[PDB]
Amino acid sequence: SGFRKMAFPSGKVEGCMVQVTCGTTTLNGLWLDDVVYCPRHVICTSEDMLNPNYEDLLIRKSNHNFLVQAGNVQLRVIGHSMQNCVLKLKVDTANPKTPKYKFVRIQPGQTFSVLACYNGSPSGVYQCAMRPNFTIKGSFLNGSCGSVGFNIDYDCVSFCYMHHMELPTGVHAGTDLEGNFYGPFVDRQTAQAAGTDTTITVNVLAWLYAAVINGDRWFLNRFTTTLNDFNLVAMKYNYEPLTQDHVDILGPLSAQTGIAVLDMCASLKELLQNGMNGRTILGSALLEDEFTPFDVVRQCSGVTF
Amino acid sequence: SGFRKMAFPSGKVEGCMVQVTCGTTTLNGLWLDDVVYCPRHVICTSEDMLNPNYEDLLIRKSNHNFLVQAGNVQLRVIGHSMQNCVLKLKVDTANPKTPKYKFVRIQPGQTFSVLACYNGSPSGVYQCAMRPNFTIKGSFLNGSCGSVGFNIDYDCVSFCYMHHMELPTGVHAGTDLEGNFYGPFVDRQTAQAAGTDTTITVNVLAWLYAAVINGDRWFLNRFTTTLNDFNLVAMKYNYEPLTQDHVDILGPLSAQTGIAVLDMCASLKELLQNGMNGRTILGSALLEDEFTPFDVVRQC
Ligand SMILES: O=C1[C@H](c2ccc(Cl)cc2)CCCN1c1cncc2ccccc12
Ligand SMILES: O=C1[C@H](c2ccc(Cl)cc2)CCCN1c1cncc2ccccc12
Ligand SMILES: [Cl-]
Ligand SMILES: [Cl-]
Repeated sequence: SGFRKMAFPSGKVEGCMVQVTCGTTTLNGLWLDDVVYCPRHVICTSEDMLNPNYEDLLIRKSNHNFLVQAGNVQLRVIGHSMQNCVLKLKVDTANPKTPKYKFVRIQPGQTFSVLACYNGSPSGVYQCAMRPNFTIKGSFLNGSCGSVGFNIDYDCVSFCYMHHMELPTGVHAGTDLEGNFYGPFVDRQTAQAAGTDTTITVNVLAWLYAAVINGDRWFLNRFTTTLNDFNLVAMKYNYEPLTQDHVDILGPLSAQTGIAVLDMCASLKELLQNGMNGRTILGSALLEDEFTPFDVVRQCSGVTF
Repeated sequence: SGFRKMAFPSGKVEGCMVQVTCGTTTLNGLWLDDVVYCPRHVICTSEDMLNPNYEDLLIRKSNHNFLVQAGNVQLRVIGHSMQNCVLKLKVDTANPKTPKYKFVRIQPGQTFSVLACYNGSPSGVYQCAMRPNFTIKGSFLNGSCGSVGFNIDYDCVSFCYMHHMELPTGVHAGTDLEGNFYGPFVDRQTAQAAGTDTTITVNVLAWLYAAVINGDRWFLNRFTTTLNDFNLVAMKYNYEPLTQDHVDILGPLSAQTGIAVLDMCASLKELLQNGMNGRTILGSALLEDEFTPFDVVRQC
């Protein structure tokens, strides 16, 4: 019993974090085999950030302009290249702690663990979700750039996020490990803002199933609805549309609890229109949307890595 | 910016988790140097739990009755002893991944990271607090016994909890790493029930200071309170009494934000009275009590 915001064990990722220094800027790098990946903005001064020509700024840097430190050991940079918004620093030593890994680009609604790092040292791990507006509601301070997001799929670390910036509202923006930004964000000091966000409907439904698995049923009702009627309600309350794929993905949770997906949609519909009436669900007075259906199944079944 | 329930990186602890088997029962063990620590109830059957005599049950066991598996490698048990409610299995191999560590017994209100494990393999990490009723609201299933709670301030892992059981209300009870249970709990199947739980006042105050640091002041007011009037009101909402120690511990946060502890107490009193009025504080519609003053300073 119990239901917590649970992150993946971070050990396999901790053994990859390094400190990258370029001029006066120090941020984090991900050392996988003989390559250290980090945000390309590490080469920029504050003035450069206003209108950077990254190819031009990078051609001016040599290998010895990049100081990479792994623990109390300096790594020798022997090559440098850019892939989208990520800098790849070829180092003379392969990381002996390199885990089985892949670079995966996630979709909005998908959750992941963030290993927040400062000066190449892991400080904490937390679970978050890629918002529908492509930002993450992370917890990051100055020096956190280069911190990564990941999932573990069996024995393989799937790196899905690298931290690049904080937006004016305090939310965060970054790239996948191929350097492609999530969202319409750019690595330049210019006016940028998070778009209006919506609630991840399939995740709220998954969390309601987790509450039922954990013994909370007050929100259940005799009613059912259709996908079309429910999607009308979802649109009204800034909830993401629920697709037939979401319904299929919720099938296992529906079978385990005996509550049809559209039966749970009718509970959600009632919660949106009436509130909780002074009640809580899994210790929350708000509908939680940062647990996917797979996270609920994994936590309520005890999947190990 | 941002404020998340943040756990310590678990790598240093993952390299210590092992699987311990005794007869039909399999749970987790913590392998530190040449000793594997695990709940002594691993030596029991379900029928032994009503009134077990652990000394009598343990004297019947030999080293080869304990199977310890670290990864895909079997460790040889060469000694066994009991310390309070923890079994210490001396193994023939020291854990090469043993981190710099200490055993610390924590007080209610303290927080720690839990590395939930099954069959000696880590499944997830989450942040917990030792409740005033000495239970933890964990996320644990059958097979999670032996999973540990810890803090990692400055490269040293401070192990503070080892999971032993789930109580009838779904909350959890365990011991420190010396085998002393937190709370009036025993590793025996008996009516023990969690006592009525209360809110960790000093932690709610710390979290309100985190919200002020992060730019939220809507809940502040022009009032102050005496410490005693605060406690009289606070107890009426099942909040823990705030002591002078708690006031002293909140000093750094009070200095950083410029809000005196008793002025923050006045705001808490008003929040308890009025609710949030459709507003949130650091993404929460409830007053959060699982961040200590130290956690707020560490994160903000
Ligand atoms: O956002 C930035 C800066 C920046 C500015 C513009 C562009 Cl396009 C990219 C990056 C670089 C320094 C780190 N930083 C931060 C990143 N995360 C959390 C931060 C919390 C407080 C203060 C700064 C933070
Ligand atoms: O509480 C127990 C059992 C037990 C019984 C008596 C005594 Cl004295 C100690 C331990 C042993 C099996 C594991 N178990 C559990 C521990 N954590 C979460 C559990 C979630 C669901 C089901 C069982 C759980
Ligand atoms: Cl900069
Ligand atoms: Cl048992």
